[PDB]
Amino acid sequence: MGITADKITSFADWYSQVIVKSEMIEYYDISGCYILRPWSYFIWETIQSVFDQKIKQHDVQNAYFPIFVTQKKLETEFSPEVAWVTKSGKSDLAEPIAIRPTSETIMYPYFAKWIRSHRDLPLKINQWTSIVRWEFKHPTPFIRTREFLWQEGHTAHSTRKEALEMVDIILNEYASIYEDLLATPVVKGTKSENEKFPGGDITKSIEGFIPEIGRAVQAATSHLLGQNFSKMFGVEFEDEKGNKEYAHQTSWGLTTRAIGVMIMTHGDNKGLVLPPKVAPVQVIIIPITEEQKKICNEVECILKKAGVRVKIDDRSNYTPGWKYNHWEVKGVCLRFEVGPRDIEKRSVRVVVRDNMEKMDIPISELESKIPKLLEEFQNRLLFKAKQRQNESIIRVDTFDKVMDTLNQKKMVIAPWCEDVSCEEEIKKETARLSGAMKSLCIPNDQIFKIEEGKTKCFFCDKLAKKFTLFGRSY
Amino acid sequence: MGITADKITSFADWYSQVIVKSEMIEYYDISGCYILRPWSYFIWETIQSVFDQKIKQHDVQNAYFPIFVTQKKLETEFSPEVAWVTKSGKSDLAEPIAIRPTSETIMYPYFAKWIRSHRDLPLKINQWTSIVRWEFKHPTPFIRTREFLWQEGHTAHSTRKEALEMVDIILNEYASIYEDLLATPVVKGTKSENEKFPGGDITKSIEGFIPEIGRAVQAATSHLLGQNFSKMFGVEFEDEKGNKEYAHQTSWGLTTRAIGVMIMTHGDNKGLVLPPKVAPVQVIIIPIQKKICNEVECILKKAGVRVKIDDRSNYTPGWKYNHWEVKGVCLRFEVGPRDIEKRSVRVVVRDNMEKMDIPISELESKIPKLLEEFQNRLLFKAKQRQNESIIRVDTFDKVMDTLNQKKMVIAPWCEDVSCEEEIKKETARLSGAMKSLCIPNDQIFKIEEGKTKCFFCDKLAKKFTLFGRSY
Ligand SMILES: Nc1ncnc2c1ncn2[C@@H]1O[C@H](COP(=O)(O)OP(=O)(O)NP(=O)(O)O)[C@@H](O)[C@H]1O
Ligand SMILES: Nc1ncnc2c1ncn2[C@@H]1O[C@H](COP(=O)(O)OP(=O)(O)NP(=O)(O)O)[C@@H](O)[C@H]1O
Ligand SMILES: O=C(C[C@H]1NCCC[C@@H]1O)Cn1cnc2cc(Br)c(Cl)cc2c1=O
Ligand SMILES: O=C(C[C@H]1NCCC[C@@H]1O)Cn1cnc2cc(Br)c(Cl)cc2c1=O
Ligand SMILES: [Zn+2]
Ligand SMILES: [Zn+2]
Repeated sequence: MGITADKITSFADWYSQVIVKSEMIEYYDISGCYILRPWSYFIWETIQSVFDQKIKQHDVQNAYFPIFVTQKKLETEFSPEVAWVTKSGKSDLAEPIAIRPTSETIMYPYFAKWIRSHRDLPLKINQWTSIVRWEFKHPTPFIRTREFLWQEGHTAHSTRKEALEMVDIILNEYASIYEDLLATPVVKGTKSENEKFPGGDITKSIEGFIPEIGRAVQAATSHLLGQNFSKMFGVEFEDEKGNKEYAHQTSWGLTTRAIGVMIMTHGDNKGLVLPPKVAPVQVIIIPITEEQKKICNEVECILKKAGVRVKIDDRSNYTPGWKYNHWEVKGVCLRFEVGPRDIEKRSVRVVVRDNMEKMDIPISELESKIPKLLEEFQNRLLFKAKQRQNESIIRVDTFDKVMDTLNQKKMVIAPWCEDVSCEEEIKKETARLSGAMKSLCIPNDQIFKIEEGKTKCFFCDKLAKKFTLFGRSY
Repeated sequence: MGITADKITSFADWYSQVIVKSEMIEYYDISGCYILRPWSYFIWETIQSVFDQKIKQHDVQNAYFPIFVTQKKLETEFSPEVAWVTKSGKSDLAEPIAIRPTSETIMYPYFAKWIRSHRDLPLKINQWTSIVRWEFKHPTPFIRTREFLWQEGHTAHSTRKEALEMVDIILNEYASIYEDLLATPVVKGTKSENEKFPGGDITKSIEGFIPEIGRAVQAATSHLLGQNFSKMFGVEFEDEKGNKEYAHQTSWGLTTRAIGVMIMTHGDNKGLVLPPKVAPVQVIIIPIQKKICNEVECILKKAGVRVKIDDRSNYTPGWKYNHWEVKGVCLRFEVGPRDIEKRSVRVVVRDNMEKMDIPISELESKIPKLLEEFQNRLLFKAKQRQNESIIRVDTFDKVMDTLNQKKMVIAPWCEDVSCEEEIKKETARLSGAMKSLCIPNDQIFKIEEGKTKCFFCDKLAKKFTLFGRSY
């Protein structure tokens, strides 16, 4: 089978067939829960190892804290989306316990106990875990699940300056995970006061955007918590002159959401298209079997010494047409066809997945040439998704064009006053008129200028502080 | 602070002090749940990566299935020990859902759907996860916890031969994790009918033993499930001539218990002793000059060795010596003026207290080599202690005396279920219970075919079996 829904006009059906026929996902009989079959789980394992290697270079250490937390401890800080354990076997528990929705209330009482002097700082912890949250919005594979996988990092420092720089380091690593690994463009910025994590001072984030349906997605985040939680839990150290001070904290997380943004970004009407740095198989060799079976395996050896993941499909019970569609659906980058005249010429017929480009390549040039085609594919995918991200951002300086452009499926960049009240009104109005539009982020990179004391909010009557990105959110 | 309990006369207090002062573990306020701080989590990560690479050579693929299961699906195949979610926020759920205690009932309905033809076999799946089980027995860190981490492997094959080959391959990799990585001796064998996993036909395992308290522990396990589960869930394939048959299944798992067994095996009255293949830090460099410390260091990183300097002014050399000893660092380098003058390092070796002077010029070559020697020494001594703890008995008479010397018993046995049941009752009354641990693969001792009798029952013995008190 092939894909029978169109990406642009039947997106939901398209996304569903693509993740099921590729064997990325299976649907389960508890709503919002999804099985990650090997084909998608390989992508998560790759993300794990690249990010892990990065944080190790800034001395983050891995640990594992428990999945349960008591209500006493959870209700020190959100509650209707928490799952509670009340029973073991048939008999009621004397008091209920919560499955972990995040680890602050599990971890921080122990930070208080371990930290006594500036010499115990910095303290940098990370754990890879699963998380449960009882979502009220409708679920969607990867993007919004009841159980998801993530890492959560939690640091403590002696100055604000050192904590803020760790916030920024992590935010850059996250951007690199999306751009360099997943070939998915993202926009770095700061969250408005209405949209930030309420238990912290600042929240930075990366935003991405699915152009076929007009919706922004928050792709990862990184908080300067400051002294908010350190006062709340008693996290304090003796400085050099004997004086107790409250530590300056950060936290940050990234989830399997990443995998879904990537699929929705690169996929087409024939199936998955995958970045070669995360594709479980990059090259599949299909012979049209006598001296064929010797040339196939020579080609395999060559690619394997070179570091390329390659398989041969030499099954007798399938048409070459069937095979072509099977590996296309699974997003294999390169497809080598090997028949009689390919043997006769000592060369391989190549078809490139994302563009349908055909090429013949002598065998003695494979060692050099294939690694280099894979680097080109990786760069072409990021370059195209970025151009489409740019086509989707429209500058507006007043309210009158907004609704026209949200209905073309776009994001808005607009000068803005950043007040909470202003944001709440924008929301009410856009909803009424359509569905609501919210602030996504204030981009770190301001490609457009504020004339000092002349430029107005695009909505309120006040003066603008900066330009800000707005749109409808997944 | 150092260790103020004796391993032999105060084992419980000893084990607790060692894992807390080492900074491996922190106690938490829900019983049976323990935090794994980086010093112990590093050892789990190492286990993960070594086992992962091995199973990949036999084509096992990793996946991740959900944590929840419906009571409908769970009660197709152990009731009082499962944890139930009944509420989100303040509102009751329509129906309760179980946190995963094992994954058969989560995985196998999907195996039934994916498997149609012999061309879809073998199917080989592994997942790394956490598990919850509401234990009734008293908890102990690593050994028996409410939440634990593990891998669970689940396979399906078109013949029993191939499924059994896979059971044995896994059992050998588990033996190798304990022996080659953790320097901890284990005994391979087959579980008795009374002790095997009821859902399957055969269960193999490795058993460890802690000589200081006289108790066996089951270290990992591996089942030939045969066709029992395939019939229960409908896992069938068509052969080459169109005939439907039920697939032949295996499963196997290993948990964070491994870390506990290793700790209890090698640790002494000064603290952790760690196999160098899993020590988070292998060499600590302590100065009593700084160009010379950083030189030794560089030499050791190019060589592939995990090394740190402790150059803190506010602590005495004797405080540092204890600190890194408690934490089980293999090799301690002392660098004073005397040492600096001679272009040599004073070395102190953690398990034997042995002292050496090594020239800086010889470090590239000689430190790896010490670390291999230390790794082998640890396994060698634990093996000798395992042998002293195993006594041949041919009748019931010396059994109790032998259990009360903190030992295991190897004995001729008939292998009946009713025989084992009675052995349990009697040894309990008389002390608590002894049960069968395994029937070793390796049968040192010989059966007189026709003449040799059960040591307890009056029937004929099938072969020699290992019995003892279990953790
Ligand atoms: N249900 C979910 N499924 C998958 N990923 C999620 C889910 N909820 C949040 N995420 C991701 O987790 C990252 C950080 O989590 P967190 O900041 O706690 O989320 P949040 O505040 O609830 N934001 P959001 O869930 O997007 O409204 C987010 O930036 C999302 O990319
Ligand atoms: N509570 C626990 N905590 C940690 N590890 C455990 C626990 N229970 C079992 N294990 C380990 O998990 C492995 C797989 O065990 P499993 O198939 O569940 O058998 P079991 O009958 O539950 N074992 P046991 O707890 O010794 O009676 C065993 O070989 C044990 O080493
Ligand atoms: O989860 C967070 C804040 C941060 N925690 C560390 C990892 C990165 C993450 O952004 C915000 N958050 C999000 N969702 C939640 C859902 C529930 Br239910 C609860 Cl109780 C609490 C929360 C809650 O605190
Ligand atoms: O967990 C098992 C059998 C195997 N499952 C796959 C990994 C290896 C493991 O040995 C046996 N077992 C053990 N403990 C259990 C506890 C509960 Br509670 C339940 Cl419901 C079920 C079980 C249960 O089935
Ligand atoms: Zn305004
Ligand atoms: Zn008998």
